[PDB]
Amino acid sequence: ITGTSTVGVGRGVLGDQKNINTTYSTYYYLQDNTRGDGIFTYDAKYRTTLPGSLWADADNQFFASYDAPAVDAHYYAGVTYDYYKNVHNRLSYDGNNAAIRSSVHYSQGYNNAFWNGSEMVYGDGDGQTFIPLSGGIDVVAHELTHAVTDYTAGLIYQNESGAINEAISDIFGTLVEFYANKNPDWEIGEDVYTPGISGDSLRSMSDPAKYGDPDHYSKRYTGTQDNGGVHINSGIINKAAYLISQGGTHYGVSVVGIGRDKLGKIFYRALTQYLTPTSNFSQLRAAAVQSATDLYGSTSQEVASVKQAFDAVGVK
Ligand SMILES: [Ca+2]
Ligand SMILES: [Ca+2]
Ligand SMILES: [Ca+2]
Ligand SMILES: [Ca+2]
Ligand SMILES: [Zn+2]
Repeated sequence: ITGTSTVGVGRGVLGDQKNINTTYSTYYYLQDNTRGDGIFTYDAKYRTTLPGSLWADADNQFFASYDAPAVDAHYYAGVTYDYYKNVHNRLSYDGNNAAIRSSVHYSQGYNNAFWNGSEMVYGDGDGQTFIPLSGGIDVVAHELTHAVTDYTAGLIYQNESGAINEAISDIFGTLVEFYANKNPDWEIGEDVYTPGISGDSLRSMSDPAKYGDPDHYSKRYTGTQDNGGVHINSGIINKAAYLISQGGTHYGVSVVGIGRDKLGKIFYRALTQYLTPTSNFSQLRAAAVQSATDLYGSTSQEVASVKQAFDAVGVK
């Protein structure tokens, strides 16, 4: 829409109050003109037709419970755009400020959220397994990172390359959660998963086996479900990335942590300059080692820690 940029106020899924960038033109729309070519939030009104209608509101105040998922989809897309811009100097997901669009209230009782190749889509959850998925900043950033991957390495969504694609989304989803300093941790989806149980999450990067995912290459899933285990075998890479950052001893192999910041620079470089659509775990290890080498020198502690971490999860 063409109109005047302004700032509205609302409440997210978890009840927190936040300011959001809106546009006025008769109605106030969830359209943020301050980031790239814009961030646009749509109402899919419980249908599966996309994108739905750009979200329009009469008084620029978004405190209705129907508003909550839109508030957080719109706000957390902005935080994720800021992370990529300020930390990695990348303007939006294509690197040229593409507009970011999201639809919320997709379908009924839909327990998932996803990047479809053109925009983000968020279910409201069934209220038992999940609450509206845009309330999780790691989920939002995980999904928006698939758009970055799609425009850069182009990892296909199956077998080892799909598992890398998923882990790269958990890694940067976590880094965004730390960047916003929103009670950060190494778990995925803990703010929106099972409202009735405290302390769990969908997946864990620090201990993937707590939820039954593999934490070592010898435990990888070899069957056909989940497109060859893309959500399961991502645990092996997630554990490696947690060790590079935080350090630890895993299956008797000791890793000196180098921190989150360097973790993000190594993996962003590996993703945008050395990964290809069919890269496997062994090629990811080579890419991460070469990236660390480029940035810190072949005899740095950073290169040594990337090697130990892949050794610890059995990836040669
Ligand atoms: Ca209103
Ligand atoms: Ca958290
Ligand atoms: Ca988290
Ligand atoms: Ca829970
Ligand atoms: Zn994913």
